[PDB]
This record gives sequence, C-alpha cells and structure tokens, in this order.
Amino acid sequence: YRHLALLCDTMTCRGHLMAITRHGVNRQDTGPLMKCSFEETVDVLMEA
DNA sequence: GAAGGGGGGCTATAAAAGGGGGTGGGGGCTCTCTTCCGCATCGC
Repeated sequence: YRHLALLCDTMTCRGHLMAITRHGVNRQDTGPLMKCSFEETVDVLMEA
C-alpha cells in the first residue's frame, strides 16, 4: 500500500489533481533542469 | 546506277593588320491546452 499511497499523495499534494504527464509534472514548482530532463527540454529552458 | 578514281579543300605553322562575333562573367496518430467568436445576460 505504501507505494500506492505515495503515488496518490504526490498527485494530490498541491490541492489539485496533478497528472503524471508534462502538463502536471512540469507545472509544479521544480527546477527547470529537472523539468527539461522529463519532457519539453527546450520550451522548459526557454521559459526559464 | 554502284563503285573506284581524280581533283581539291581541311588540317597546322608562324605573323601582321582591324573589326565583328562568340564566350564568359555581373546585375535589375492521439490527447491536451490555449485562443477566438457567438450568444444571452444584465446593467446604465
């Protein structure tokens, strides 16, 4: 359960349903370098 | 009328002369998020 509970917590820790796509994982306030390694490498870095 | 023959032009070589023309080189598939438009609603 702890593995399942951890995934659900990360998807709801910010008070809204956060998808595990780029639209939810890159929107969270992480560093641009982490975001660029996931998806949208240049668009993420251009915005930063 | 086919085929061989004869005569003559073409080829290159130099050189001069002067001008026209030829040649080459410049120039005028699916899912998700964002944006725009029409509508009905109130407000003044």
